[PDB]
Amino acid sequence: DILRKVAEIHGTPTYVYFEETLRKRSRLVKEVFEGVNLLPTFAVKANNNPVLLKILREEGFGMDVVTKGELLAAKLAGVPSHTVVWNGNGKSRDQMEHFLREDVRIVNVDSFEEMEIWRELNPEGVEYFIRVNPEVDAKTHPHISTGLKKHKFGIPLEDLDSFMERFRSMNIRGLHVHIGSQITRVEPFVEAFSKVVRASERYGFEEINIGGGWGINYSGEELDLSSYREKVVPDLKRFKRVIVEIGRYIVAPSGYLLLRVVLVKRRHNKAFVVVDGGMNVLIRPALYSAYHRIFVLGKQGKEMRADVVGPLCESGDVIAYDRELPEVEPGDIIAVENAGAYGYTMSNNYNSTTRPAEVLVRENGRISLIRRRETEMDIFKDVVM
Ligand SMILES: Cc1ncc(COP(=O)(O)O)c(C=O)c1O
Repeated sequence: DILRKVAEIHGTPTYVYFEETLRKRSRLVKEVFEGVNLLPTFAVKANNNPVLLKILREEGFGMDVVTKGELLAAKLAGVPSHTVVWNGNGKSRDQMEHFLREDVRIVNVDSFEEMEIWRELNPEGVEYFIRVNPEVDAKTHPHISTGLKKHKFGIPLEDLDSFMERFRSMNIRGLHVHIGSQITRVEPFVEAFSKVVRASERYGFEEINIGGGWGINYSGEELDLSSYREKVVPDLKRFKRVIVEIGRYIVAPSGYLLLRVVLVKRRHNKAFVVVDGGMNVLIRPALYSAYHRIFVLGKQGKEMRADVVGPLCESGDVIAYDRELPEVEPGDIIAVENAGAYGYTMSNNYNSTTRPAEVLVRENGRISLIRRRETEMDIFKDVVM
């Protein structure tokens, strides 16, 4: 009833997060690294609601931030600035001075050009990690490999020497590697990390930031944590500090997306269950094509086959394609699972729609609104007439 409870009180579309899941998954990540001197951080890009970030701070997580905006979410969540790690490929001098005024002291440098700007400021107390892109076996994980050869981030790991030649003597404490997202195989991590750890040992670095990217079960895949703890963690044990930057694995399962069915449109062979939010609420299915399982609150069955689509005047405004479902009726509620990451953070106002509400079901059972629903006036809040 709990999910319907929330829809009755707060309406739809509404993301609903469970504190219990957020704490258990964050504790699960820490436990994988038992034996390691870990500084766990949460990737704010996956979910920036400060109420959820406060829960993660209580669980011992710092924050991986990219923008001023992310840094403010951390501040709103009462995160101590010495547990913030700053990532980014477009750090401007203005941004650096701002981050320095906030006492951020851990920076994952993306390029030679960024490092030259840091020297012109020459801040004291800042620890730098150099983002590197290890070569990953092209014929096996072809998708992680070309991203780490063609994407705009970091420097090739083969060019680390060229970077250290120019910048030696700055407070460079280690390397940062982040190889991708939604990874459920352990081998890519073992391959990339063994190279980065080897490189770290040549320079004698005592810290390392191994990024994030752990995948979740969207349609049946699962990252084997036993295998990961057996194959990856031992290499990490030497370091005085290991930082990880986890987003999706922690927050995605904590969230559902609730949508009310407006009508069920039949067209011969096919059926379109039209709900009250689409790509303006959850963009993943139309931008990434990711698969989220769905279900109907209070109903089970397989008598209908349908696409679940949004109300927007756009062709790929689809939440779910070809799913078996019970006989859906207008007014039913569809719940989309694994909606807690890259969900609200990618919501928008396309077709002059309003952004969804967010609610938190606390461990004590209290249902708390943590993100009100945009009004129609909110859509035009910044128009200057
Ligand atoms: C540098 C960095 N670290 C960690 C993460 C995210 O990983 P995920 O949410 O897959 O854990 C991101 C995501 O963009 C990132 O860019």
